[PDB]
Amino acid sequence: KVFTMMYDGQDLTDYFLVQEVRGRSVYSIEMGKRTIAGVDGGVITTESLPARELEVDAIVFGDGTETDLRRRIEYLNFLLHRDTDVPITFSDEPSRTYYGRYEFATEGDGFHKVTLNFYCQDPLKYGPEVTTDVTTASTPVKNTGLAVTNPTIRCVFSTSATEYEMQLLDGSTVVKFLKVVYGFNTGDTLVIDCHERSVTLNGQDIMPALLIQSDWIQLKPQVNTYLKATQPSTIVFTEKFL
Amino acid sequence: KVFTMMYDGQDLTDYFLVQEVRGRSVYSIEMGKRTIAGVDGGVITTESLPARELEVDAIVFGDGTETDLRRRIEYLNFLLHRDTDVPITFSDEPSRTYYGRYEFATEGDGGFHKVTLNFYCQDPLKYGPEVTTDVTTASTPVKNTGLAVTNPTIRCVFSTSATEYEMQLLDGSTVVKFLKVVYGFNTGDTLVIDCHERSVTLNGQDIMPALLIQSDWIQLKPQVNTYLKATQPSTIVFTEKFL
Amino acid sequence: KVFTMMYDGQDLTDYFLVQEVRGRSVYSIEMGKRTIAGVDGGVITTESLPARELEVDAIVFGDGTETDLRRRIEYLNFLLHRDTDVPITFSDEPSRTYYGRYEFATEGDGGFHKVTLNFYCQDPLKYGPEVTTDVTTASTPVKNTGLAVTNPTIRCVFSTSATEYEMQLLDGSTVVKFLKVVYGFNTGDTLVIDCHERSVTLNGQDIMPALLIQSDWIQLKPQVNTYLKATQPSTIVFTEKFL
Amino acid sequence: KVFTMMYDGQDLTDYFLVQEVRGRSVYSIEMGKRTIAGVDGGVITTESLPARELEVDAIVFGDGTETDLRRRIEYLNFLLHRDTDVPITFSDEPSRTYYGRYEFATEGDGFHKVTLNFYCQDPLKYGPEVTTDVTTASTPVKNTGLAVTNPTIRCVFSTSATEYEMQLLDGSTVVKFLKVVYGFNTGDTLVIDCHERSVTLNGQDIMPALLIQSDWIQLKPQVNTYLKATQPSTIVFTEKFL
Repeated sequence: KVFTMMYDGQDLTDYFLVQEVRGRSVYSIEMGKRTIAGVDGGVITTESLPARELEVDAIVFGDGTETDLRRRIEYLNFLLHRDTDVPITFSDEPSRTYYGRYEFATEGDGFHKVTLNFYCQDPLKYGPEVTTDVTTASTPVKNTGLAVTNPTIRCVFSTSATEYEMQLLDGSTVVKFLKVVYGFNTGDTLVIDCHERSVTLNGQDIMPALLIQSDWIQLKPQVNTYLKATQPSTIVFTEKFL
Repeated sequence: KVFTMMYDGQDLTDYFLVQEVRGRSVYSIEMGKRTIAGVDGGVITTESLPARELEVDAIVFGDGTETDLRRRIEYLNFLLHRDTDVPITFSDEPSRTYYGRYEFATEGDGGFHKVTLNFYCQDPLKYGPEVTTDVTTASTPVKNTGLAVTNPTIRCVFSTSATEYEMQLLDGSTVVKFLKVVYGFNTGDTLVIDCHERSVTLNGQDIMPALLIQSDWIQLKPQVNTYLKATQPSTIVFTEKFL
Repeated sequence: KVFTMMYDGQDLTDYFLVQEVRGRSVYSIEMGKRTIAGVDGGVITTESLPARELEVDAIVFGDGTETDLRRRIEYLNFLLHRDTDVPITFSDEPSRTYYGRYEFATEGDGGFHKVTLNFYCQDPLKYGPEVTTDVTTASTPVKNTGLAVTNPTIRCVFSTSATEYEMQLLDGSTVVKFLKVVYGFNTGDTLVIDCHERSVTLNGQDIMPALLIQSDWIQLKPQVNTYLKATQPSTIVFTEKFL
Repeated sequence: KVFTMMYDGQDLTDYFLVQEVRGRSVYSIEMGKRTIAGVDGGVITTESLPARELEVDAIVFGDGTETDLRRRIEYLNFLLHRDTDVPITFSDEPSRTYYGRYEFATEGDGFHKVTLNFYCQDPLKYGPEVTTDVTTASTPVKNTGLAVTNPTIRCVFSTSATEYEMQLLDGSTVVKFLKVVYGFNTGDTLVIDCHERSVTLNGQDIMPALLIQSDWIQLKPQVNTYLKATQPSTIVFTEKFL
């Protein structure tokens, strides 16, 4: 049972042997610094997380023959070239998914050492998704991840509806909220924040219902978020890490 | 039986001995990244395959004499300098052709002279064996056996009279793309090349107006079936391609 | 289908990954040189083949865990430590067996552990396929298809009665060497092994006194015919050998 | 037409490519030095030519396959292992033969570099053989080689014989000589000095004929040697070089 790397659901480690994986240690920060002549110090103007570069140091294991090796590489190119971000996973870190695509290779020097470089537009790893029940009272919802997350609201109606609201609060003060005036019974409303949609009874997008520009929610990490809904709801967020 | 390298049908390895050939490993991708200050992450804006540089590390085997060596190199220059892309092949990889031309040499150090020859390929892809498949008047699966996207060639030699010739690329029963032509006749051969973007008759006469409406050229994706249906029993010929 | 290394019938490459195998290139020779002061040149006094050291450069592939790695190495030690020479084979060289035993390891440097394993071979020669040739009651050419001198094995299953069994190595019509035996009978099999230096009957009973007078064991020189003639239709079995 | 190396009449360069051949430049000398404490300088006690080591730096050209390479090396070992000194020649130096045998290899680091080391008991190269006629008068015979040589005396009788003599001289003084009391007509006597034999009419070794311990001859280089025979003879020497 060796170290496995999965790229778009393909086990790449069936084609090569992984020496080391750089790109997942202490993350760095892009800072905009501005300095003025004669004035001591500097000033941080901007701060952002750079995109992630995963660098896999591999050994392409040869099939004895030379033509067999040439053909393995051709196939490896087939598996790697992607025009869309893709789920990347490592066996040493379960419950974690990276989303990026292969970018470039740097060939090193008995056999074939290669550094495969993968680019991730979204610098964050995505972990297990957590489902919490939200009652008609102030409910604490703790974001177990280490980064701020956007949650999916889910309410499968028990009684008739007129106006559905998922209010966020600070003790007893409504900070942000989500409102929908379309009412019915027995079906599932689905307010996702990562993709920003509004599904119904059996999956139809009811976008006109979001009346006022009701603020998109976020769950801060290692801290409770107090939520109160009109009807017994469900909050699903996905744990995220840098 | 040594390692042979062919350049424009000339056996270059009759002039030098090949140590190693770099340029044919895991291909890299040119990506246009755009970043905004204060905004986390980046955005891929463009993605393209760079041109290929083949690097042959050779030993020019001397003919004993010094003048003989000078003259071999002169001849080697004659064989290498090309003003047009050319078929390049290596014995370790049969059924594969590269198309490029020699660009530059970088020299090195007793009784033999080490050289790296650098070959530039405008078209980064290797071309393999060509495959011919029959396309019927019904949805026909055509599998691209190569590892890269290919631009095929449609060949149809008429049995009955024609009014309009159509080649439709479908998704089950939905026409995604198609290729029609208003010119009709019997007993002769028609050819649509998605690579060269050409219209051909018996003696290969241009039917430029044939692609009437944006009746698009399509392509064959790799390791996957492409479902095609023709008006008259046709033949599709594609060439397997690899990166 | 990776490169496999077999040691005593155990696939060692199930425990490590082979970078390279040194010890099987142009073999060297131990030469005893003697020189005299004031006298030009030197004199070769002795010449012998040194014992063989096979050097396998491997990567011990880890099982993720640290304890799992410690236990793999413990097991690897179990498979390697031998108090008797053993058959060693490499997938890149089929029809070849080395006979030796593991001697010592020399360690090296991230998420994988580089090691050179050193194997010692008392018998410097590789053993190949064994060949069986029929030897008639007339001068028979027997060609040693190996690349080194071999010590054959003579097998004769009697058809008629015997008084004395003889195997003569000749030069045209001149007996250079020969192998006789005074023990006679019918219907059973006799075996003379020039390697092991053994005398054998039906159930393999020692006929030690058979080699009576200095009736010498002989050898088969490589890429060359050896002319043998027997008293009763015999069979010679030799094993091809290489340096 | 590449650089060829011939070992025992086998073209070794059909199996490998020669980078360089060391061992045939300015020859070194073994000197016995003796020094005494308190006494200035040293004293050369002995002087001898060491045996020669030819070191061929080669590239074993691979046959594409791995097994093909293993088998080529096996064959190369077959061609090289010798229990007897053998004629060694290089295309860059025609009219020159070395006599030695392969000893050991030192394997170096895209392909297979090897140093093959050949040992020569006799440090000298052997060149073209020269045949000069020696008359019944003082004849100058010039040794065209660069080292001292031992010549083969050859006399094919025209008239009857009683005593054959090949006298070496210094002006008019017999320095060394060769005498044979066996006489006849029409046949060839053959006095070789390198192998020290005495052939007859059609090759029979007449060793008892060399009566007194008649001194074995030597031809000094780039200098005339004055020889006088009983019957018109022939002197054959072989040019030698360090």
